[PDB]
Amino acid sequence: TLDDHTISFYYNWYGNPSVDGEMKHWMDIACNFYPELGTYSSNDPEIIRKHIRMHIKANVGVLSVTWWGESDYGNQSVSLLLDEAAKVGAKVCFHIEPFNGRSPQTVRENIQYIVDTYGDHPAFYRTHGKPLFFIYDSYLIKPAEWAKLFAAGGEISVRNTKYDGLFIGLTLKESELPDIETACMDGFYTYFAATGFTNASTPANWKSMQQWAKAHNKLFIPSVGPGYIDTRIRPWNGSTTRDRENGKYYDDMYKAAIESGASYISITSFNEWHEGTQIEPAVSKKCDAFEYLDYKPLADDYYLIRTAYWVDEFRKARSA
Repeated sequence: TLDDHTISFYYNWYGNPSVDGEMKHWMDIACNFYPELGTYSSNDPEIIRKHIRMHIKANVGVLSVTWWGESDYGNQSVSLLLDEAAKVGAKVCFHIEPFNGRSPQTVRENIQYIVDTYGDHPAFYRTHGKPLFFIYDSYLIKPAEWAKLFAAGGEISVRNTKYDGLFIGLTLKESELPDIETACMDGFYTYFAATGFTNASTPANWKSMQQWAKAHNKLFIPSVGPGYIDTRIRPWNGSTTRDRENGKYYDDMYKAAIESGASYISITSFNEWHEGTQIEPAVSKKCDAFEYLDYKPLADDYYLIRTAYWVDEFRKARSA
């Protein structure tokens, strides 16, 4: 019971002295919550076995792994990830991030690497026969220049080739949806876990957005989160803070996603700890210079268990 239309955003940039030879991303760490798995490595099969089992518990069938271009080719954590996922039926797609000199041409090279290296893997994600890529801060590149990658006529088109797929742009506001169409992107997402951080990430606008997507034959994939806090790494950013409200925040935002009519839902995040959007189990932790936020009075794995509640509601409503 892993839903193949529910996708988590997954980060694999964690490391530690034990596995990797030094702390990575974690640095008394760089987040407001402390993980059950501790300051873990993304290159630890026993972490990755667990992360996959946690996706089992959440009923989530697709992981979207942060991807930084060339520097990430032949990355250890991705192999381990795919292999673990393949054991249980979970799937991996890629979240193409604003890496150095990202261009429609270097986005193409990255697509080719991913299909050639992972394309054949049993856990590599296809939906209606096509791989699926999430493009963060895609708006950094002009729509007209994307069309050279994503239009049928484009000069470096991937359409009609073995690198064709479903390509999903980040939208900031509703009024900019036509940029999606110019770009010849197969759809759009919203990413941000914080309600009203952007106009596209305000849940009231979602019904209108899904309507637009269907009239334009596009996929809307709203992003749902359980809360948001990044004040340990951004003391100034208190304005983007959203309280978990004992689950209520997660429930209002996921229901909004399902009522929208979207056929795909994305979750920000499984494990963006820096931003406090993770559904990954967190424990209570005190320590000298800072008391962490936790899920209390809720269980450590509440957010995984409540995601299964919502996946089900999502699957039921899709089935009608």
